[PDB]
Amino acid sequence: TIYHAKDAVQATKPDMRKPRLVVFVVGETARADHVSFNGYERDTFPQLAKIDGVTNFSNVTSCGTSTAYSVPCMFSYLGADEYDVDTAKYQENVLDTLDRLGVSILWRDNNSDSKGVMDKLPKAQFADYKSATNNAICNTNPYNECRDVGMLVGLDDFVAANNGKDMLIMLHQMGNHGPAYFKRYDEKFAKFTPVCEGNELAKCEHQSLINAYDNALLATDDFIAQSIQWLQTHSNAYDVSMLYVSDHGESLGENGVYLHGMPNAFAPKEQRSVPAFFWTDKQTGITPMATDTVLTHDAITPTLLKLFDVTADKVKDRTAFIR
Ligand SMILES: [Au+]
Repeated sequence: TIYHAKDAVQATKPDMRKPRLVVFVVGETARADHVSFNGYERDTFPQLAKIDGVTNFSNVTSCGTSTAYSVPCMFSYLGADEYDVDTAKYQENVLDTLDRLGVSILWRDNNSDSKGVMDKLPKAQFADYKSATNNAICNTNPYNECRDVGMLVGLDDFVAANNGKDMLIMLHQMGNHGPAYFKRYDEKFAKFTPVCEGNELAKCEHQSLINAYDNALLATDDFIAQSIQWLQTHSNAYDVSMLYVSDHGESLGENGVYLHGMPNAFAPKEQRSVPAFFWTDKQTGITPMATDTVLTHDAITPTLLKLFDVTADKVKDRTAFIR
């Protein structure tokens, strides 16, 4: 294990002040420019629009163009310039630090796995919500595809079992995964029709392909808002905040390019400009950076430390999503 944060101290503790409860949604395939807040032609986020104290960040570049590449980078101390995917698995990452500091770290996954981020942590601190042995909300579509809202079912137990600790809950959603965008949302979220239902994106009508993708954003909107909504039911006991960042974006036909994963060298901006949202309770004292701050995945690790009153030298100079 290669540490970078052995100096990390937590300056105030949950026995001498309100314990902190944060949800970090790790998003999937979402594009900054199909967010309404960023100027999109469609209301892709009606519910987030209704919630007080949410910051939309109009300028976020992802560490890379794939799940296996950006998710480790998202939790790394090295930053996108010194980051190396291939040894990432055995660096100390920010969840290692907070867990060492006694913050209770949970990872629920309706996507794949943590792409190595949870590896040094006890198996039990990770749960597979793609399967119905965990996800109560799989039966809501003709595909039986388990849903991200399911990852909220039961979080109250756990908060029960961790009563009086600091908690960082990572929800790794299926989000906007392709090719089969149409499969990602329940019929309630089918605002835009007709829709691509083919596996050969390209042979589809661009508009129909745009349409499935935006329906899949509406569901993500419903998940994120339900995520804040669950936090709110704990605001008088815990300092609650919610961080959402996508791992990468998506090419939807631009220059005959689709899906993602193109090497950062020659990658279209579509695969790298990602949305980021931050919500907090007014009682917490947290303050967001300006909406328009030019930010990258490198802001996540310092945000996570600041959320828990934890300083660490390798990122004391790093711009976070919050002051
Ligand atoms: Au991804």
